[PDB]
Amino acid sequence: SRILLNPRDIDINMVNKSCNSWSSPYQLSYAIGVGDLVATSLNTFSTFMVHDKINYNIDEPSSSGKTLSIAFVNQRQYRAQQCFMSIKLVDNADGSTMLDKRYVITNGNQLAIQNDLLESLSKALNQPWPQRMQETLQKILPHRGALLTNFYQAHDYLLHGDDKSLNRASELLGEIVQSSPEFTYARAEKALVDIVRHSQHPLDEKQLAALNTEIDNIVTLPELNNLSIIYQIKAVSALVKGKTDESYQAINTGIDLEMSWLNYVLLGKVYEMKGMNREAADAYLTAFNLRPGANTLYWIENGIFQTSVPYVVPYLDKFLAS
Amino acid sequence: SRILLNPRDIDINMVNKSCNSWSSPYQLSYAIGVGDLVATSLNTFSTFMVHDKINYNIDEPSSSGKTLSIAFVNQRQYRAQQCFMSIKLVDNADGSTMLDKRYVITNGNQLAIQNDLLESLSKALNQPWPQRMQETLQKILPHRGALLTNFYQAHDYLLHGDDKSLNRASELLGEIVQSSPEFTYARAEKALVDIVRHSQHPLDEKQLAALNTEIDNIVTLPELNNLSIIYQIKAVSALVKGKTDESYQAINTGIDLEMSWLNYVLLGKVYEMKGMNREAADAYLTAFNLRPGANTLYWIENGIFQTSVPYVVPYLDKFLAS
Repeated sequence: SRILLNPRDIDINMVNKSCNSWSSPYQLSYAIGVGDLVATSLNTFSTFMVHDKINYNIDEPSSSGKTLSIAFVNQRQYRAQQCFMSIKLVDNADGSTMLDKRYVITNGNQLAIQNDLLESLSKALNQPWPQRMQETLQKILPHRGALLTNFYQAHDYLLHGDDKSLNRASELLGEIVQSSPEFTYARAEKALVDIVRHSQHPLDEKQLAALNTEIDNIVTLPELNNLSIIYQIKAVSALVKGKTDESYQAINTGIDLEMSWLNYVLLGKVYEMKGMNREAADAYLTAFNLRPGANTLYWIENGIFQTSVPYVVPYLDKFLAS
Repeated sequence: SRILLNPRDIDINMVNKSCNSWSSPYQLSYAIGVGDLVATSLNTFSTFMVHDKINYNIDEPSSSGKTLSIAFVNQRQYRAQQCFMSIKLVDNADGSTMLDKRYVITNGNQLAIQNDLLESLSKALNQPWPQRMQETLQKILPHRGALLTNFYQAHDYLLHGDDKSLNRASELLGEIVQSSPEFTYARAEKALVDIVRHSQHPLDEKQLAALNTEIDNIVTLPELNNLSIIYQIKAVSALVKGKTDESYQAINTGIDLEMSWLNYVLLGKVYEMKGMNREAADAYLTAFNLRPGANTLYWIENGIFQTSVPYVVPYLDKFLAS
């Protein structure tokens, strides 16, 4: 009956989301973005397997050898005092604390704090960060500090995936693009969001041609070479056009560049389009493993086209019911 | 209470080791070597996590989404007819068979069969093999077919790890080296075995100087560049000399090149030498995850120097008792 702990399997949890009994946007979408970045970085660039459980409200038995916990903590020195962020890495094999950070976030220092956490995690996990990871991080985060809060907000809206959330993400990204023309990645993320929005509410012919021209210009930009986002755009554009082989090629390259819940959802959608439901279900279960919860389920059920969890993904249907 | 299956966690099992109710060397050490190669290849070169349970006699609950089963099957067309090897990959999420092979092994075709299995696994798992993996496989296996059976036998003796087994491995490798001077890897594996044998039964001054000269010549050979074995030799040689920093540097490079149970045992031994028992226990638990059973436990408890599982690795002590 014994379940063996795996020291290279890590869960990320969030505790006390309601610092002031209420939420609470700002520190929270930042923390959600940090959690996603840590999970994606380790999944892509190390032999750790990370389950981002930030969006997962259930506690179940798991073989995770380590747990990274993000908690908001109030010093209670006066009413309505801002919480600080506590981040702890615990080894579940013996209960020891490997990393214990207290972070005060200041609407400006988000990248510096994140960098400190990444440096400390590298030391605690005996895990140097490879060159491609360091280069990628330089390209996928805004360096104008004033824009960070809204960038993290757009990210959280993307995770939610519904039409209203994507509409707001596109708006936020459009503002960032205007404010920071050099931050090419934001232009690419906005095109990805916009193609998905087109699948939700189809553009007229003129607007579609404009979006397609924008995609064409983006995917050839040399500074976005070697980023998963270009391949996500190529994959979603091909899915929309029903070009199955082109989408399959794109998303597998995207996955090499970024092991993320979203890339596995997109691979699932390609497999469904190919008439391969078992392979689709396997990709969707992978996505759910990487980031379990309502956000990933929303994308599985609704992203690009509708997918029946009972029919296409019966293991997950049964799991969710159990 | 639900445990979520992870589609990127794979166990490898062996069924019907006693083809003729008795063992049974030949097909068995080949199958053990194939299992180890598959696990190490996927662990090193993909985002799959593989648990090689070939040496593990217990069935426990696990989150493994897929199981690769090696089984010996007798056609029973006449008494004492040789078994063939059945290899099946099963998806535990739905019970579907992903790969189903029937292999007749002929004292010659071991590499060809293994290549077929690796090609088929690449297709079944949507997992292309990277260039470094293809190059490595060309260097770590003998290409003189007549030597394969004994090479796999030496490998199994290495896994066992006790003094008599290593003595026999060294002998077998010495014969291979004489028969195949070009197969430089065998010379490196023999030096690794021989340094470990020296930790078991120390060589006199003259013989130690000869071994150290041999190590010096081996580690500079350009064709063994980019192979974990050179770093394993460097790490074990430094451990024997009590050079902790040199050993730590070597084994971490070795791990980058090969995610294997043996490299994590060696990292554990370095951490113990550094006075870092918690980090050692974590490395040892990693090794046990990669290849659970008596062989890995033997190396944890006895490799290079003696290690108390109750004191140094209490989680594993308790697990084994539970």
